[PDB]
Amino acid sequence: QSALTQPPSASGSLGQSVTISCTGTSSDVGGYNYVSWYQQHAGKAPKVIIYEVNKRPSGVPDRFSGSKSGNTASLTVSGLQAEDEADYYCSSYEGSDNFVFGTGTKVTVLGQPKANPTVTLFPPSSEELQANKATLVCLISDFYPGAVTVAWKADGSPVKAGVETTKPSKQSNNKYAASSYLSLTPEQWKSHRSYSCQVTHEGSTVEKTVAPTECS
Amino acid sequence: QSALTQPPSASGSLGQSVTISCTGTSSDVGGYNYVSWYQQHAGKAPKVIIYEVNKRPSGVPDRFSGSKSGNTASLTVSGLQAEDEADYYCSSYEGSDNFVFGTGTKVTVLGQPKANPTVTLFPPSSEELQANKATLVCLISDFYPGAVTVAWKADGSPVKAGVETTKPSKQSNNKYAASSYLSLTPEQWKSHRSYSCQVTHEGSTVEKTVAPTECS
Repeated sequence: QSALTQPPSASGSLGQSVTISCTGTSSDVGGYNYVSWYQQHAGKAPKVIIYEVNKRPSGVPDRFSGSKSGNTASLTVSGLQAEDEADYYCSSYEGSDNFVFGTGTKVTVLGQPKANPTVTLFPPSSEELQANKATLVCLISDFYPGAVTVAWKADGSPVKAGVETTKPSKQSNNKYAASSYLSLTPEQWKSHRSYSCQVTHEGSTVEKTVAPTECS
Repeated sequence: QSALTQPPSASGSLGQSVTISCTGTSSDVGGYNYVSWYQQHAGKAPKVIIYEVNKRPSGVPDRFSGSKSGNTASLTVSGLQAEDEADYYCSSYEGSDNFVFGTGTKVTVLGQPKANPTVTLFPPSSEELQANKATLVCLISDFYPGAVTVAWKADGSPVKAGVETTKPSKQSNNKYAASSYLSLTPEQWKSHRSYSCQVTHEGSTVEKTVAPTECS
């Protein structure tokens, strides 16, 4: 219902400011002074970062900004944080206990430094065994470009079964995690000498080997 | 400034009626008599489905209904509709400078069987323990609507300082799984008595405990 209109993208680079518009109307946007800007870090709570026009709530930084001119409002983000990557929404009052919500934004700070994952393999759980199971997890974390890619290996040859592997996810910082998991029978654990969780990201390969050996 | 809580994932048959709750911290949370719900669709903008409590705003069909039995607000859907699939958010109202959005519910139309998680916790490997490293891993897998909540306790008290959870992914058999992780120092691991990974999902919540041990 004539959503307010927004820009489907808005790249910036650490320290650089940015500005997203939100085209409105004489009736939605230049009719009152009730434009809210919402965040949307992603797969989360919306979060309001500006209301009633140019009003920066309790605990947002000195750097978020809004100003409207005519039936157009806009959001400005000086010196780009690194977590400002999120989707951005405008919402305006439009008379009658009601509001309109012109779509997202999702900018991208760019020139984000790359990390390679901190692979961490994990042997099966005393408990798990005491249970007759055996899962091996391989946690991948603290990497940027969130296109990892992984393989298991049993004593130096592949294993193409019982291996679910999730998909990257942002993580409080601005690196992503992904766990790799492989399901085995206690017997199969003891049958082979080691298992390596082999992972390659942005060229780099990193392989961590775990052996049925310590306790558990 | 946070703290409005919602069931992770709520499921329905297609024709059935659902309910999503929203609770808080008292002398406002709900006491708050505002509380409006927002339906949010894949990559569409949150729209506003209910406001000021039980007040539908009118492009909106009448199955939507709202309420509060005190400290907790309720949104219920009647005659589940296919496009009723989505994420759903309760908004509460703060110091005029502070609109408060609760965690959002995922309504799914059950397209296969309901499956609660399988929670599996792994302590820190001796290796990691040697590298003056120390991480807990909480693997959560094989479950219906791909929504779950993750909480960690150190000796029974909540611990929220060093934790990352991976939104869930379809595995290769249509159920999902996610994992969370807590990174501490070995010291910090050797100090508590036990660590707990609690997972919540549709009527049930599993909690597992790991303890420290030399295993050597």
